[PDB]
Amino acid sequence: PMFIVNTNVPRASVPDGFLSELTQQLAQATGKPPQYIAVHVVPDQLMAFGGSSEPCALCSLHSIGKIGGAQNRSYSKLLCGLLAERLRISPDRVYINYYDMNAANVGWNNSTFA
Amino acid sequence: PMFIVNTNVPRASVPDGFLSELTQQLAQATGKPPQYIAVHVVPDQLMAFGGSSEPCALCSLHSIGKIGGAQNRSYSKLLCGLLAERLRISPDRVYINYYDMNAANVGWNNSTFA
Amino acid sequence: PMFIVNTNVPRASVPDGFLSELTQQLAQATGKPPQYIAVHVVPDQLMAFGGSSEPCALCSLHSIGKIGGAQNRSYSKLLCGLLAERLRISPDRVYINYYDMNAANVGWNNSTFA
Repeated sequence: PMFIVNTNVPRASVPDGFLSELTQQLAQATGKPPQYIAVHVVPDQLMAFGGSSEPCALCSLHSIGKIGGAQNRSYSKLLCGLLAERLRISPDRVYINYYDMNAANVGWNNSTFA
Repeated sequence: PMFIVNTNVPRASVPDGFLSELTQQLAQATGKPPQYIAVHVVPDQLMAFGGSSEPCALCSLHSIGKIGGAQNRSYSKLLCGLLAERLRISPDRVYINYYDMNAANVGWNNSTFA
Repeated sequence: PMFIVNTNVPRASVPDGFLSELTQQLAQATGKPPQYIAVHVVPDQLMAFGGSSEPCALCSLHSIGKIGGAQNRSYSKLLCGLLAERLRISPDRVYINYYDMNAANVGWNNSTFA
């Protein structure tokens, strides 16, 4: 899995350990081995949500499987929870796009997962 | 809906009010309330288009519905128009990827839009 | 086609001519004219792969066609090769998401490619 968060929260407000916390909790939520989890946090962004520049986040979670209605609801609770607690972003100012990737469409280690 | 623009145009060349103008015009184009529109502008990027580094943009528009052949042509005219007028980017140096998102595949406020 | 690389490798470690090399190599690999190839490199990113902040990359290749099982394996060998040689990133610390875009879902020059 790959999780990306783009946010207007400044870099200094991203707590130490945040990438590890994301890695751990995503491994647990998706069932995937931690070795396969990639995380990416992009602070200091020029963004607006609902016309407002209050703290917000635009995110994506890509995974080969483990994507669906119930699972995505669970991931959203988890991830909005972390963004609220750690970055002080209101859950109603977060969008997360979920992508169920075909194994043939994910490159890794000179090949694909197909 | 969520609109992201990545560009090599410098930050100082992004005019005051641009995020609001994007929010307003996207609300109108998609027919969705501005409260549901997110916008994200990423200047100063290391990019090339067609082998050269004159102003260019790589963009995405994600929406739950309101995506299709005719609608996307209309969005492209609108968005290229704005990028040309405000950021001085030639329309022939802009790509916009359109994504019709399933409601169950968009997280928001601890759950999804399903 | 459009190729984006997000990496924690610092800007100074990205070789002069990297964007041009990517453009030429992708033109050859996809068979598309270089005029249609866009490339985007984002260094200095806060990211982890497998919980580790050793050099890594999260990438995407979007193309209207020229995406499939065998082609994506070939692209992965090519692009991992380039990231290893030029950015010193291990191929097992690279993800590349492939997207076969519908022509109607790619905006360019005030319209779409449909």
